[PDB]
Amino acid sequence: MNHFDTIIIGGGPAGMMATISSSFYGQKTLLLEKNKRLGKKLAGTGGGRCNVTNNGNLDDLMAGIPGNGRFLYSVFSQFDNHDIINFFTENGVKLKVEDHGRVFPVTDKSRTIIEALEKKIAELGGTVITNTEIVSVKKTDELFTVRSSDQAWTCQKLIVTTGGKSYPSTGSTGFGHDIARHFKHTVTDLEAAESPLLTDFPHKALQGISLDDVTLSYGKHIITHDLLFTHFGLSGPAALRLSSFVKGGETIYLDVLPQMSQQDLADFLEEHREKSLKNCLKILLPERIADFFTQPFPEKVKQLNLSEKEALIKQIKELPISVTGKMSLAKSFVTKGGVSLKEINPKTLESKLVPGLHFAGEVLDINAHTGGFNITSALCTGWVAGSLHYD
Ligand SMILES: Cc1cc2nc3c(=O)[nH]c(=O)nc-3n(C[C@H](O)[C@H](O)[C@H](O)COP(=O)(O)OP(=O)(O)OC[C@H]3O[C@@H](n4cnc5c(N)ncnc54)[C@H](O)[C@@H]3O)c2cc1C
Repeated sequence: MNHFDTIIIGGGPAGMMATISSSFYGQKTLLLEKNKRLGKKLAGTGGGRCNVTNNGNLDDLMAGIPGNGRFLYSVFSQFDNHDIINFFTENGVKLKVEDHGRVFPVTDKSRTIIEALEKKIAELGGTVITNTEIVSVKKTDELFTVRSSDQAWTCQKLIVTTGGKSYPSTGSTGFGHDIARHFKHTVTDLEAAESPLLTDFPHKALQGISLDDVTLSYGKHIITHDLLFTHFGLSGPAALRLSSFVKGGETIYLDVLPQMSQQDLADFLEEHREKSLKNCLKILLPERIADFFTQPFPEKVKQLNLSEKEALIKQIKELPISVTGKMSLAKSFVTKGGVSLKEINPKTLESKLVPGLHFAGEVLDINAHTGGFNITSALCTGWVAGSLHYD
């Protein structure tokens, strides 16, 4: 029997969640996935630990989804980040919160998240067929026909959850945009968002250092968040966020101690005048950062003259960094752009052009910061798309 009430294409978080709600509402539901495994992209989020959502309040959630977050009022009125947390804990998955509201499985293993979702799908009678690339979708009368190279499936309701365009090696290569265009939907310009930065800097001096809530400035863009020094440049939220405003050739500025004024730092130094400059700074900064700034100066605080102190303080508060480029769309964490939201019903995620056609997840023209916000949108829009609505 190749006929289902609801067919979902793409088994990332949107598709898995859509399969669960579709089954929960009593639809006979089929999830088709290109890869052998579900949630291949999802599994690599949060350094492989799976940043499944964010525990913030409404203000935090909206701030975390700056690419059309407003569209989600109705979705979030039906299923939100607290429902995601509840769902996992109610199915015996223990969750924890880390910095900036980031939620993870306590196990620190993505398979904990993915297996719980599969288990729920099975328990609700959903069917999943993996290792099956869908290559065609068409609608005739009131039936969608979904085809691989090899087989055909039909349904009354189709949900497209095939992702965006970044990290195409995980399986997100744009098929959902093709389906959209086939049904005469507008797909907006697609472009990199949340892109690690390439810099011209001595990377080995600092690589692997993470800094908490430091400030990166370029023009009027001042971003305060965590920063990661990498072998090629900068990553972590502060760099990812600023990457929306730089593309190469710019000088950006780093303030490693945003909570201390230049005067506070001058007082700190005066109160530690008998000390080694590098050692006394360890209470404020990681040792490798203290090494970087203090290397060319005299060893003890009191051995610095006034010029040296002022020079050092300005370096700590305003380090110039030369940005040479940013990762391509393929090498970025999020796709900015997707199916035009004007053509989508925000309450149901149904196409305004073709009845029974739905989109959820990053295939839509919604983009968010890393830290759980894209996964939240995908899970929540998935849930809602899979739900039935009565009136
Ligand atoms: C390295 C990295 C780190 C990230 N970290 C974070 C983070 O910390 N917080 C956060 O919120 N977001 C993060 N993201 C983004 C987040 O992972 C995605 O936005 C989210 O997974 C989108 O979910 P989705 O279900 O819309 O699409 P995806 O998870 O991309 O799933 C789409 C699925 O559709 C399948 N598919 C595509 N075409 C076909 C076809 N023709 N037939 C069958 N199946 C198909 C694909 O194989 C894929 O499994 C990160 C992304 C990357 C790449």
